[PDB]
Amino acid sequence: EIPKPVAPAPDILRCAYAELVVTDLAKSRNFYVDVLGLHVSYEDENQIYLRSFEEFIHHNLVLTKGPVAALKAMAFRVRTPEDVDKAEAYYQELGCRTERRKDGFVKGIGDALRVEDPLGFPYEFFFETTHVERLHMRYDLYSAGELVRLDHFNQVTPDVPRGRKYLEDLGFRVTEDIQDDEGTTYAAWMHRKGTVEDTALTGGNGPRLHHVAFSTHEKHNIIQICDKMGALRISDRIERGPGRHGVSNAFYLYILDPDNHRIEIYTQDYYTGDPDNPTITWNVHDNQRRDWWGNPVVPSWYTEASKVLDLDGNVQEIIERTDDSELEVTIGADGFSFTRAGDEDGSYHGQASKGFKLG
Amino acid sequence: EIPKPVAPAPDILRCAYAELVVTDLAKSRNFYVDVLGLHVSYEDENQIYLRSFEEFIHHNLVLTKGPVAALKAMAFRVRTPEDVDKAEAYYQELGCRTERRKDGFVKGIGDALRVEDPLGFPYEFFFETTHVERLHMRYDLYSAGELVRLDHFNQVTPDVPRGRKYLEDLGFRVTEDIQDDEGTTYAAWMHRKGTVEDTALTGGNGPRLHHVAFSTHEKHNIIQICDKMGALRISDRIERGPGRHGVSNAFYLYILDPDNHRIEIYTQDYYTGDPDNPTITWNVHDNQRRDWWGNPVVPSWYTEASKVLDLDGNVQEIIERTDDSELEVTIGADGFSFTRAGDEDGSYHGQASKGFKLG
Amino acid sequence: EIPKPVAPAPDILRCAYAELVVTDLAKSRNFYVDVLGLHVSYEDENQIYLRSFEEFIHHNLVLTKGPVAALKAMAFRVRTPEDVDKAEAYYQELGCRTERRKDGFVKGIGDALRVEDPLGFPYEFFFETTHVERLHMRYDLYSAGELVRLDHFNQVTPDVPRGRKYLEDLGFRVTEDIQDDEGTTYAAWMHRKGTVEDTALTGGNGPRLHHVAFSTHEKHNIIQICDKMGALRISDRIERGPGRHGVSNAFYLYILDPDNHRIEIYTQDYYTGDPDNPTITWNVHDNQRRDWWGNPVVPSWYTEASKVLDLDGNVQEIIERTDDSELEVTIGADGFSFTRAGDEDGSYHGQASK
Amino acid sequence: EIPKPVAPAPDILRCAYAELVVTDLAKSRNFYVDVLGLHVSYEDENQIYLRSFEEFIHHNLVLTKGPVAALKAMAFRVRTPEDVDKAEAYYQELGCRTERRKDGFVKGIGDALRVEDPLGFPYEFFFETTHVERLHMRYDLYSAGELVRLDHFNQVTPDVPRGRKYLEDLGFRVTEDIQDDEGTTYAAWMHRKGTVEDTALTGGNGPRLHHVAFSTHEKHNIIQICDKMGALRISDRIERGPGRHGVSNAFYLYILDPDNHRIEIYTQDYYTGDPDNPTITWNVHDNQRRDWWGNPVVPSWYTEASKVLDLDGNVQEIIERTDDSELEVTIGADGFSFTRAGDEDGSYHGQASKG
Ligand SMILES: O=S(=O)(O)c1ccc(O)c(O)c1
Ligand SMILES: [Ca+2]
Ligand SMILES: [Cl-]
Ligand SMILES: [Cl-]
Ligand SMILES: [Cl-]
Ligand SMILES: [Fe+2]
Ligand SMILES: [Fe+2]
Ligand SMILES: [Fe+2]
Ligand SMILES: [Fe+2]
Repeated sequence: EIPKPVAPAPDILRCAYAELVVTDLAKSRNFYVDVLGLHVSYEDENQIYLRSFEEFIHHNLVLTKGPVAALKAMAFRVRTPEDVDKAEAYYQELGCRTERRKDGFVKGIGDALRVEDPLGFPYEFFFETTHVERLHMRYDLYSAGELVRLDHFNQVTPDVPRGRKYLEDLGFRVTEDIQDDEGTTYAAWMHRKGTVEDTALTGGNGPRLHHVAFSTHEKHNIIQICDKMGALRISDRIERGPGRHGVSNAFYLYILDPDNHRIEIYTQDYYTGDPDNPTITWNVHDNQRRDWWGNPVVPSWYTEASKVLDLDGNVQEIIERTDDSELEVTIGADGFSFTRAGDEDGSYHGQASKGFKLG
Repeated sequence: EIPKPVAPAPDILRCAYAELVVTDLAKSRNFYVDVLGLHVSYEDENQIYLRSFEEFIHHNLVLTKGPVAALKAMAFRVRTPEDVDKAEAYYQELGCRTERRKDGFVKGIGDALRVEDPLGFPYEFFFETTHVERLHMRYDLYSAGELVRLDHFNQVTPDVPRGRKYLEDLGFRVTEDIQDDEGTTYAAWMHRKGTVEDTALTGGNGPRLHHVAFSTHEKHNIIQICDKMGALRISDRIERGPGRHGVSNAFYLYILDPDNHRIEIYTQDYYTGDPDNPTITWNVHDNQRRDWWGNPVVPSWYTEASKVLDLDGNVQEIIERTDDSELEVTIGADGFSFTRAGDEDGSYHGQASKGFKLG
Repeated sequence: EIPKPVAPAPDILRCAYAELVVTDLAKSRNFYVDVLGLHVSYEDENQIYLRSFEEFIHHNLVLTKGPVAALKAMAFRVRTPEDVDKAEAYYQELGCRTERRKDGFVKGIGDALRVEDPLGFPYEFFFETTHVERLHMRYDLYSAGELVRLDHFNQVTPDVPRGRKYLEDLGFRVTEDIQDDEGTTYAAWMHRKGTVEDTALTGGNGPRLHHVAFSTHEKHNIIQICDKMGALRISDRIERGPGRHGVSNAFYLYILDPDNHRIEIYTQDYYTGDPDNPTITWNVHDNQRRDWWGNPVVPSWYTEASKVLDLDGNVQEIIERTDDSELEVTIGADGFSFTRAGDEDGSYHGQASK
Repeated sequence: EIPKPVAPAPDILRCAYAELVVTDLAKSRNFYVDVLGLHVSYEDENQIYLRSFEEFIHHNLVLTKGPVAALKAMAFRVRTPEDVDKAEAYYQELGCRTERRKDGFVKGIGDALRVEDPLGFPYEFFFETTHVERLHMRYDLYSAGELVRLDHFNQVTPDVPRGRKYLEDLGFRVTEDIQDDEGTTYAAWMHRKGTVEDTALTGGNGPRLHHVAFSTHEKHNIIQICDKMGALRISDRIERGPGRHGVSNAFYLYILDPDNHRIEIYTQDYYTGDPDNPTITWNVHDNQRRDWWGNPVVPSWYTEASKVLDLDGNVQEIIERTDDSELEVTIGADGFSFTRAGDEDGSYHGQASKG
């Protein structure tokens, strides 16, 4: 169990950007710019800096060329310059390695702290950032599939309660979770900015990065991404969806970048900013918890996720989950799911919903 | 092979209504009225008469209580009273059983002919119908999932080219179809009213009724149907979707009524009313043909369909398809499909797309 | 009254394209391509040929450079090649001037008949046209404001009953109209393809072209056109809307091109294909007939419209409407309208709504 | 000028509910429940307690039968019970009249402080509230016009800078405003929850309540409200819109309840939670600032607004604005507005846009 420091936690505002290492920068650019329509803040031979339609900070996504595709940093913006100092002190007390750069790790970020957190994830905390033209009313640029915000990250980690307690001490509040009747936690969602999530924990081998999520204004915008991917004959890069979530109540889609980094497109979750916001716990065997319409969760969604780097740029070693596997208990050979609690009708034994089994 | 009569074909306007036999009228009422929001034109202990939001004829759907759930009639409106006489002459020349009732078979229909057609299907042809209040501007009644029109029927039959040729002689024009490189036809779509389909043929054991389709105004209306069925904890009655079709380009959903009759909800196909409307043929192994986003077709979609009745109310005997099965050649153990023709990446062998095999 | 020819009417499928004369081709191209997103089928230094997202015929709009902005032709597709011969015999019997070009008037159209019709409008009838790539599943090209079909034309003419009867003889069926209790007709809508309209008649001084209409898939696509025009700081070229129509029940917007040609964007009217489709008549004083939400109709919408050309390319002389004016009877100084019939609450007198 | 207290400001989370006095409780019920689809948390013969589709606190709107239609309270939720003590100390030092009830003023609210604030408005601050079934996934109940959240209030007040400085001290941050080139401020928007606004100030005679605003998920939900009101033949209770705002960038509609209280329906503004969120200032003569599409703003939108009560239940006296009037300088007889700055084409002298 990760102890609560004496030092005060940094005041985190929100998730702000991710730095992803990619193997072919031009292929990646084609995906995030030509397919997804993200706005280029800066680019050169080594990096692409991208932002969403409504962003005023320099970027929400940095693509960095490197030999091994991986998450290099998931970056949170903090409330003041002094909060970056607080972050350094807090993580030092946790016994974590930290690196401080007064002039930033990436362009358009100033004083920044990166840490190898207790779950092995590379986090950044910063305040200073270059403001850019906020494109929120540039409807001359607006795409039929326009990505308007960065919304959240999702992390794969083998011990969800351990992580959850650490994120609670850092000031994140859990909005929803998935548990069973035998004491196992499979997933949790937690926030700072008053939406369902800024980060989320998914039970599995880790540290790995599950996805980064961007939002759209309306559901039809998500449908358009799917439609465009069909027209580009890259529908094989739609992993799962589109759907309605149980957890979060958002309409959603998961797609895969050229290095298999998973991106979620999301819209219309709900307000969580009250401190006693009712926490919602779903049972892992409820077949409406992940897709509210009951559609089956594709097995790659549970098994595949991105490598993460340490501060030297080396891939973090994976620690195997020993708690029960959500895949196995729901759609594997001994799995079970229900539509209506206690009703045998609409239940699934040892296979997925809608007449499918695991490939 | 079905000969083309010397007698003139009736001028068919559109699909107009279906009569389905249902086993429990109150449970069927709940589904069609309380879940789906269709509007009651007439009802009693034996039947419920339903119409869509923009309809002016008496009804689009008649639920008739009986012992065996089945299609009893699929009805087309013809242009003039004289076309009913033409339908009668045409089918008598084909050597089909016909029955004529000057005062209709169901309420709100007047002079009508029912026929056991050459494919075993119970067709009705009529002109006269009782006009009712057209609810098209009754936004005080409009539901978030409102069904606005009847769009089409889909019929299962063993020999698609044989049925197609017969429908062409009747004046239906083929818009899209699905074939393979060795000359098998798996499905065909054909219209009179200048949309993609008024009826459609799906290759399989027949005669059976695949579905009846209603349209909505917008894609979010279809999303709401899914969302409501989740809230009612009947997501197990969502069979397939929602999706974008390849064939037709419509946004779609398939759901199952209490007797397992399949209902499609559909919106935003394209104009086909020009006589040289370009036909579109798809390869059966193209994994974007049915769902444009490459999502897998649930196997029940290929295997299950409603019984149909003859003019005495007995179930029509089923005849086995001997051409190749669409299920088997795409998603069965020996099936295959592709995202990009010729590309092994994004292809599926011996299972469905997205990492599933047959349950 | 325009007599019915004994010659059979051509079988008209739908409205197909308009040829608009424009004064500055580059400015016009910026509006129809860069702002509105129509797809180029052909261009050169004299003309731009444009189509909507789901079209397979060569074009829905031809922009032709010329000295005076005007409608040059409103073209209907007919069902077979022989229907062009029918159209020629029909308009000849009507006493109208006609011109037949076996290889077409504009690129991508074959054998074509143009006429000065009895209302003074330049109509074209054709069958043959060059097919192009139908872009209906080209979602890589799809705009947030995408125009998906050509829907209809709207003509300004002084005597609506006279024009309506002429159109009915040609096979158009009236779907909706606007009348008063005194028996005046102010407008009528009529169709061939099974929607509310392929053309429509607006009472006023004519012949003038009121607008050309394109459809979108959804309401949000119309919203996006407005939002884009705001970002381009040309919100002054939004004339009226967005709104819900009473007549037609369609969601709508009216905008002005650089020569003040009016374009409607339109979605979600209803099916009219049955021969006994119920006809709806609105009262001219009903403030929900034009905009269902009761928003006022700007006077420019009633008074302004495009010149039309004769077959020589000269402007057609205009005839003044002598029947009552819809403008005057609803929003002029002696006009009125209501929200609920016979209720002075929500009524407007000598004054527009709201 | 309103001084800044030595006492620390309460930590305000968001606008939470409004209490509106209405004259005919049945007619109001019909509007808010039958037309608009709000959900009943509690009702009796004197009061209806309503909530939006995604709310879990007891209510977002209280309709209270009374003899004079008016705003009785605009309530903000604070982060902790001790924040209600802070609000009490803060307003006392301001020399504002306060009243504190441990068991609340309305049903479903616990310990609560009401104040007559320095602008004459009745604010409530509370933490304690009765939790109710969150209906956010009750799509069996979801209306085609569904109102999903309470978004904001908008207040009419004569001196916008005076008001702004006071709200800033209280911890609200200004996101957008409307000024001219002569030093006048006509309007300002400001927030706690990270949206464009929790409350907003409109320059005018006041204190008056301009409107209360509810959100929808999508733009088509607002369009459905208009379509329904047409079917119900009450399109005359549509005041302004639907439209796209300049300020806020939100899609919007303004409608009027049976006592003429103005309700806005609103969707899809942007995130403002960062402390250095760029402030946007519009010029008052910019014809895209209120409606981005340049549709004219009807003069009733500028002149009409609801009475507000003091803590005894009496109507607050109205103080006249002496700063220039937004109405007069844009759409009055000597008004002006532009489409493109510096372009005569698309400008309007002495009248509203669009004819
Ligand atoms: O403004 S109207 O409701 O009369 C109307 C209805 C349909 C149209 O296409 C139109 O331009 C005008
Ligand atoms: Ca268990
Ligand atoms: Cl999920
Ligand atoms: Cl399909
Ligand atoms: Cl405004
Ligand atoms: Fe997520
Ligand atoms: Fe279908
Ligand atoms: Fe029109
Ligand atoms: Fe507002």
